[PDB]
Amino acid sequence: MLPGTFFEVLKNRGVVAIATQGEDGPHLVNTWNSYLKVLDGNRIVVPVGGMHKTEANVARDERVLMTLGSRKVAGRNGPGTGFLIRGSAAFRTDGPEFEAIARFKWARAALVITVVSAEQTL
Amino acid sequence: MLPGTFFEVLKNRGVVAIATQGEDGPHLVNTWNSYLKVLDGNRIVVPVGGMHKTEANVARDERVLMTLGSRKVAGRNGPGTGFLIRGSAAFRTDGPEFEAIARFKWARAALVITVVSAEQTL
Ligand SMILES: Cc1cc2nc3c(=O)[nH]c(=O)nc-3n(C[C@H](O)[C@H](O)[C@H](O)COP(=O)(O)O)c2cc1C
Ligand SMILES: Cc1cc2nc3c(=O)[nH]c(=O)nc-3n(C[C@H](O)[C@H](O)[C@H](O)COP(=O)(O)O)c2cc1C
Ligand SMILES: [Cl-]
Ligand SMILES: [Cl-]
Repeated sequence: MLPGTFFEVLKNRGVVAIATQGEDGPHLVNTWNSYLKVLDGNRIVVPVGGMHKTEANVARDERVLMTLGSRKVAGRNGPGTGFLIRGSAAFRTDGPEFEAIARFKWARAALVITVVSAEQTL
Repeated sequence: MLPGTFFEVLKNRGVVAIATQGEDGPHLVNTWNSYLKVLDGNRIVVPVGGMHKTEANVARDERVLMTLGSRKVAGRNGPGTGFLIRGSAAFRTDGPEFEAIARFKWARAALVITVVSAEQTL
């Protein structure tokens, strides 16, 4: 399951990065720390406004990488911390996963990441 | 050159993300906004402590992506903005490129990103 310090990061402001595999190289997009909705112990849901290239990539290769952190959360060896998340992604336009982020009226979909690993990298 | 909004983001707290092409898929690592040093119109330097997998990737494929942002900097549609940087990476252990981040006593190298494009994505 996702660790306690990860939830501490989610209580603080920051830029989340999401990497996917494209045809000619990686792609990299963003969301905000506060926009992530955790379901169960292994699902993270992100509201999707754009992410057209990201969605195309996920459709061909479900594997994604996600990073996030905060200067304001104590890490393993000093001030500040962050995480590398590895997981499989899918997009949903309806159902409970979309409803989890439906408060964002600009959302055309939900990006659902099923987390396989969470590594505290700082 | 890099736009003024980019420099304003650098003056604010945040997590930077750097994506490279690995053999099996993307790799994704981090630094801090305040760690970045802009050398001229199109070079950004990052202090390297770890980044061993990242360095190996860059040796195979120099192309990199970088994202950064801040809630505290104005975007197109209100508060909050960020950037996607596309460029090529090189690692240096001496010269002005290393001297630029030498204040970090833990730095084993400098990661020099030569920016091809900087897109404001919010
Ligand atoms: C700090 C930041 C937060 C962002 N938040 C979102 C978001 O929550 N959802 C979204 O779809 N795009 C968000 N964007 C824009 C995306 O990063 C991306 O540029 C856009 O969705 C287009 O994706 P694509 O290049 O895969 O087509 C954000 C950008 C930044 C810089
Ligand atoms: C918020 C944050 C800031 C980081 N800052 C640096 C940094 O400035 N330089 C560095 O080498 N690694 C930094 N790290 C660790 C790297 O992201 C990465 O995990 C480590 O360098 C190993 O890289 P590699 O997987 O390419 O071997 C930071 C991690 C986080 C979460
Ligand atoms: Cl946030
Ligand atoms: Cl910072």
